[PDB]
Amino acid sequence: VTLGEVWKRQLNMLGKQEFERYKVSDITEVDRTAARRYLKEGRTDVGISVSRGAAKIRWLHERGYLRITGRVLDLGCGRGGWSYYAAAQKEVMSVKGYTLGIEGHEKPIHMQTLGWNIVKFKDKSNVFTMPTEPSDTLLCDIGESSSNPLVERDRTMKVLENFERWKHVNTENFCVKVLAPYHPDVIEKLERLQLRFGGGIVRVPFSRNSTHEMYYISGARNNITHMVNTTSRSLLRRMTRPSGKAIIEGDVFLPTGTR
Ligand SMILES: Nc1ncnc2c1ncn2[C@@H]1O[C@H](C[C@@H](N)CC[C@H](N)C(=O)O)[C@@H](O)[C@H]1O
Repeated sequence: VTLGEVWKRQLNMLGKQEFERYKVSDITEVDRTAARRYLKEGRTDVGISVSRGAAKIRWLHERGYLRITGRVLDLGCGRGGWSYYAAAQKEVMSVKGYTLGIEGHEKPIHMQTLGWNIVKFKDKSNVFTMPTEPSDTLLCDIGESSSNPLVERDRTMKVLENFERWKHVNTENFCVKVLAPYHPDVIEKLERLQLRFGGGIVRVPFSRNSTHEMYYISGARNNITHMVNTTSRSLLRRMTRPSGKAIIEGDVFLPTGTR
Protein backbone atom coordinates (compact mmCIF):
# COMPACT_ATOMS: atom_id res chain seq x y z
CA VAL A 1 0.00 0.00 0.00
CA THR A 2 2.89 2.40 0.78
CA LEU A 3 5.62 3.36 -1.72
CA GLY A 4 8.22 1.77 0.61
CA GLU A 5 6.29 -1.51 0.43
CA VAL A 6 6.39 -1.31 -3.40
CA TRP A 7 10.13 -0.50 -3.18
CA LYS A 8 10.82 -3.55 -0.96
CA ARG A 9 8.83 -5.92 -3.21
CA GLN A 10 10.58 -4.67 -6.35
CA LEU A 11 13.99 -4.80 -4.63
CA ASN A 12 13.51 -8.47 -3.75
CA MET A 13 12.69 -9.28 -7.40
CA LEU A 14 15.86 -7.72 -8.88
CA GLY A 15 18.32 -10.06 -10.61
CA LYS A 16 21.78 -10.40 -9.05
CA GLN A 17 23.71 -7.93 -11.22
CA GLU A 18 20.74 -5.51 -11.16
CA PHE A 19 20.73 -5.65 -7.36
CA GLU A 20 24.50 -5.01 -7.10
CA ARG A 21 24.27 -2.07 -9.54
CA TYR A 22 21.18 -0.64 -7.81
CA LYS A 23 22.46 -0.81 -4.22
CA VAL A 24 25.33 1.68 -4.86
CA SER A 25 23.46 3.88 -7.39
CA ASP A 26 24.07 7.57 -6.60
CA ILE A 27 24.85 6.78 -2.93
CA THR A 28 27.67 8.51 -1.10
CA GLU A 29 30.50 6.30 0.19
CA VAL A 30 33.71 6.79 2.17
CA ASP A 31 37.02 5.40 0.87
CA ARG A 32 37.92 2.81 3.54
CA THR A 33 41.24 1.74 1.94
CA ALA A 34 43.53 3.79 4.23
CA ALA A 35 41.82 2.69 7.47
CA ARG A 36 41.79 -0.97 6.38
CA ARG A 37 45.52 -0.93 5.51
CA TYR A 38 46.44 0.49 8.93
CA LEU A 39 44.09 -1.87 10.82
CA LYS A 40 45.60 -4.82 8.91
CA GLU A 41 48.97 -3.83 10.44
CA GLY A 42 47.52 -3.48 13.96
CA ARG A 43 47.92 0.31 13.85
CA THR A 44 45.43 1.37 16.56
CA ASP A 45 47.42 4.54 17.28
CA VAL A 46 46.40 6.15 14.01
CA GLY A 47 43.57 8.62 13.48
CA ILE A 48 41.21 6.28 11.66
CA SER A 49 37.68 4.99 12.22
CA VAL A 50 36.99 1.33 13.04
CA SER A 51 33.91 1.17 10.80
CA ARG A 52 32.05 2.60 7.82
CA GLY A 53 29.31 3.55 10.32
CA ALA A 54 31.33 6.57 11.50
CA ALA A 55 30.52 8.26 8.18
CA LYS A 56 26.80 8.31 9.06
CA ILE A 57 27.18 10.00 12.44
CA ARG A 58 29.71 12.49 11.00
CA TRP A 59 27.16 13.56 8.35
CA LEU A 60 24.36 13.80 10.97
CA HIS A 61 26.59 15.87 13.29
CA GLU A 62 28.20 18.15 10.66
CA ARG A 63 24.86 18.86 8.95
CA GLY A 64 23.13 19.83 12.22
CA TYR A 65 20.70 16.93 12.65
CA LEU A 66 22.38 15.92 15.94
CA ARG A 67 24.32 17.64 18.72
CA ILE A 68 26.72 15.32 20.59
CA THR A 69 27.26 16.43 24.18
CA GLY A 70 27.78 15.33 27.79
CA ARG A 71 27.29 11.71 28.78
CA VAL A 72 26.99 9.75 25.53
CA LEU A 73 25.25 6.38 25.48
CA ASP A 74 25.85 4.27 22.37
CA LEU A 75 23.32 1.41 22.17
CA GLY A 76 24.47 -1.32 19.75
CA CYS A 77 27.94 0.19 19.38
CA GLY A 78 29.34 -2.73 17.33
CA ARG A 79 33.03 -2.08 16.61
CA GLY A 80 32.69 1.43 18.05
CA GLY A 81 32.57 3.78 15.02
CA TRP A 82 30.02 6.15 16.56
CA SER A 83 31.53 5.83 20.06
CA TYR A 84 34.99 6.98 18.93
CA TYR A 85 33.55 9.72 16.72
CA ALA A 86 31.62 11.02 19.77
CA ALA A 87 34.68 10.76 22.07
CA ALA A 88 36.66 13.12 19.82
CA GLN A 89 34.04 15.92 20.11
CA LYS A 90 34.80 18.80 22.47
CA GLU A 91 31.37 18.89 24.21
CA VAL A 92 31.53 15.18 25.13
CA MET A 93 32.30 14.20 28.73
CA SER A 94 32.14 10.40 28.45
CA VAL A 95 31.01 7.58 26.15
CA LYS A 96 29.49 4.25 27.19
CA GLY A 97 28.97 1.80 24.33
CA TYR A 98 26.96 -1.40 24.75
CA THR A 99 26.79 -4.14 22.12
CA LEU A 100 25.78 -7.80 21.73
CA GLY A 101 29.04 -9.01 20.21
CA ILE A 102 27.66 -12.43 19.28
CA GLU A 103 30.17 -12.42 16.49
CA GLY A 104 33.56 -11.80 16.04
CA HIS A 105 34.12 -8.82 13.85
CA GLU A 106 31.25 -7.09 15.67
CA LYS A 107 32.70 -6.60 19.14
CA PRO A 108 34.25 -3.27 20.15
CA ILE A 109 37.72 -2.61 18.73
CA HIS A 110 40.01 -0.56 20.98
CA MET A 111 41.74 2.48 19.43
CA GLN A 112 43.79 5.45 20.60
CA THR A 113 41.91 8.16 18.68
CA LEU A 114 41.03 11.38 20.54
CA GLY A 115 39.21 10.74 23.82
CA TRP A 116 39.74 6.94 23.86
CA ASN A 117 40.32 7.17 27.62
CA ILE A 118 36.76 8.47 28.21
CA VAL A 119 35.16 5.56 26.28
CA LYS A 120 34.01 2.45 28.13
CA PHE A 121 32.80 -0.56 26.15
CA LYS A 122 30.71 -3.47 27.36
CA ASP A 123 30.41 -6.48 25.06
CA LYS A 124 27.74 -9.22 25.47
CA SER A 125 25.13 -6.58 26.38
CA ASN A 126 21.52 -6.81 25.28
CA VAL A 127 20.16 -3.25 25.52
CA PHE A 128 16.61 -4.69 25.48
CA THR A 129 17.07 -6.55 28.80
CA MET A 130 19.42 -4.07 30.53
CA PRO A 131 18.16 -1.45 32.93
CA THR A 132 18.34 2.05 31.45
CA GLU A 133 20.79 4.69 32.70
CA PRO A 134 20.75 8.48 32.23
CA SER A 135 22.34 10.21 29.24
CA ASP A 136 22.70 13.64 27.65
CA THR A 137 23.09 12.15 24.19
CA LEU A 138 21.39 8.84 23.35
CA LEU A 139 22.57 7.00 20.23
CA CYS A 140 21.19 3.69 18.93
CA ASP A 141 22.19 2.08 15.64
CA ILE A 142 20.27 -1.20 15.91
CA GLY A 143 18.24 -2.72 13.08
CA GLU A 144 19.18 -5.93 11.29
CA SER A 145 18.03 -6.16 7.66
CA SER A 146 15.70 -8.94 6.47
CA SER A 147 14.28 -9.62 3.00
CA ASN A 148 11.03 -10.21 4.90
CA PRO A 149 9.35 -6.79 5.44
CA LEU A 150 7.30 -8.10 8.38
CA VAL A 151 10.49 -9.12 10.19
CA GLU A 152 11.93 -5.62 9.47
CA ARG A 153 8.72 -4.05 10.80
CA ASP A 154 8.91 -6.13 13.99
CA ARG A 155 12.60 -5.31 14.51
CA THR A 156 12.01 -1.58 13.96
CA MET A 157 9.12 -1.45 16.47
CA LYS A 158 11.21 -3.30 19.08
CA VAL A 159 14.05 -0.76 18.64
CA LEU A 160 11.63 2.21 18.93
CA GLU A 161 9.89 0.72 21.97
CA ASN A 162 13.29 0.28 23.67
CA PHE A 163 14.45 3.75 22.60
CA GLU A 164 11.42 5.27 24.35
CA ARG A 165 12.36 3.26 27.46
CA TRP A 166 15.93 4.68 27.41
CA LYS A 167 14.98 8.27 26.46
CA HIS A 168 15.57 10.13 29.78
CA VAL A 169 14.32 13.57 30.96
CA ASN A 170 17.88 14.92 30.68
CA THR A 171 18.34 13.30 27.24
CA GLU A 172 18.45 16.43 25.09
CA ASN A 173 20.12 14.83 22.07
CA PHE A 174 19.22 11.56 20.34
CA CYS A 175 19.75 9.53 17.18
CA VAL A 176 17.99 6.21 16.65
CA LYS A 177 18.14 3.91 13.64
CA VAL A 178 14.71 3.30 12.08
CA LEU A 179 15.32 0.17 9.95
CA ALA A 180 12.01 0.16 8.07
CA PRO A 181 10.38 3.59 8.52
CA TYR A 182 7.77 3.16 5.78
CA HIS A 183 5.57 0.64 7.63
CA PRO A 184 2.31 2.33 8.75
CA ASP A 185 2.83 0.95 12.31
CA VAL A 186 6.33 2.49 12.39
CA ILE A 187 5.13 5.87 11.01
CA GLU A 188 2.31 5.95 13.62
CA LYS A 189 4.72 5.13 16.48
CA LEU A 190 7.28 7.77 15.36
CA GLU A 191 4.50 10.41 15.24
CA ARG A 192 3.63 9.74 18.90
CA LEU A 193 7.33 9.77 19.83
CA GLN A 194 7.65 13.13 18.06
CA LEU A 195 4.75 14.57 20.15
CA ARG A 196 6.67 13.55 23.30
CA PHE A 197 10.27 14.23 22.30
CA GLY A 198 10.08 16.47 19.24
CA GLY A 199 12.70 15.90 16.58
CA GLY A 200 12.38 14.47 13.07
CA ILE A 201 13.56 11.83 10.61
CA VAL A 202 16.34 11.91 7.98
CA ARG A 203 17.88 9.75 5.26
CA VAL A 204 21.70 9.63 5.48
CA PRO A 205 23.17 9.52 1.93
CA PHE A 206 25.75 6.86 2.95
CA SER A 207 22.94 4.34 3.35
CA ARG A 208 22.77 1.82 0.49
CA ASN A 209 19.68 1.85 -1.78
CA SER A 210 19.15 -1.74 -0.63
CA THR A 211 17.93 -0.46 2.75
CA HIS A 212 15.20 2.06 3.60
CA GLU A 213 16.92 2.89 6.93
CA MET A 214 16.45 6.44 8.25
CA TYR A 215 17.39 8.11 11.52
CA TYR A 216 15.10 9.68 14.12
CA ILE A 217 17.06 12.66 15.42
CA SER A 218 16.72 15.54 17.88
CA GLY A 219 18.35 18.31 15.80
CA ALA A 220 15.60 18.98 13.25
CA ARG A 221 11.79 19.17 13.21
CA ASN A 222 10.01 17.74 10.16
CA ASN A 223 7.05 15.75 8.86
CA ILE A 224 7.68 11.99 9.32
CA THR A 225 5.34 10.79 6.51
CA HIS A 226 6.56 13.43 4.04
CA MET A 227 10.23 12.62 4.76
CA VAL A 228 9.72 8.85 4.54
CA ASN A 229 7.71 9.15 1.29
CA THR A 230 10.29 11.47 -0.29
CA THR A 231 12.92 8.78 0.41
CA SER A 232 10.66 6.00 -0.99
CA ARG A 233 10.30 8.05 -4.21
CA SER A 234 14.06 8.65 -4.45
CA LEU A 235 14.70 4.92 -3.96
CA LEU A 236 12.17 3.94 -6.65
CA ARG A 237 13.56 6.58 -9.05
CA ARG A 238 17.07 5.15 -8.62
CA MET A 239 15.68 1.67 -9.25
CA THR A 240 14.21 2.60 -12.64
CA ARG A 241 17.26 4.68 -13.66
CA PRO A 242 20.25 3.18 -11.78
CA SER A 243 23.60 4.90 -12.39
CA GLY A 244 25.45 1.92 -10.87
CA LYS A 245 27.98 4.36 -9.40
CA ALA A 246 28.58 5.67 -5.89
CA ILE A 247 30.15 9.06 -5.11
CA ILE A 248 33.36 8.37 -3.16
CA GLU A 249 34.72 10.84 -0.59
CA GLY A 250 37.36 10.88 2.18
CA ASP A 251 36.88 8.67 5.25
CA VAL A 252 36.27 9.81 8.83
CA PHE A 253 39.71 10.67 10.17
CA LEU A 254 40.17 11.67 13.80
CA PRO A 255 42.77 13.36 16.02
CA THR A 256 44.63 11.05 18.42
CA GLY A 257 45.39 10.92 22.14
CA THR A 258 43.82 11.27 25.58
CA ARG A 259 41.38 13.94 26.76
N1 LIG B 1 19.65 -6.14 21.47
C1 LIG B 1 20.89 -5.64 21.21
N2 LIG B 1 21.68 -5.13 22.20
C2 LIG B 1 22.91 -4.63 21.96
N3 LIG B 1 23.46 -4.60 20.74
C3 LIG B 1 22.78 -5.08 19.66
C4 LIG B 1 21.43 -5.63 19.84
N4 LIG B 1 21.00 -6.03 18.62
C5 LIG B 1 21.99 -5.75 17.73
N5 LIG B 1 23.04 -5.19 18.36
C6 LIG B 1 24.31 -4.74 17.74
O1 LIG B 1 24.15 -3.42 17.22
C7 LIG B 1 25.17 -3.22 16.22
C8 LIG B 1 24.69 -2.31 15.09
C9 LIG B 1 25.80 -1.82 14.17
N6 LIG B 1 25.16 -1.45 12.92
C10 LIG B 1 26.45 -0.58 14.79
C11 LIG B 1 27.52 0.11 13.93
C12 LIG B 1 28.18 1.26 14.71
N7 LIG B 1 27.25 2.44 14.77
C13 LIG B 1 29.51 1.67 14.11
O2 LIG B 1 29.67 2.78 13.60
O3 LIG B 1 30.48 0.92 14.11
C14 LIG B 1 25.53 -4.61 15.71
O4 LIG B 1 26.91 -4.82 15.99
C15 LIG B 1 24.69 -5.57 16.53
O5 LIG B 1 25.40 -6.74 16.94
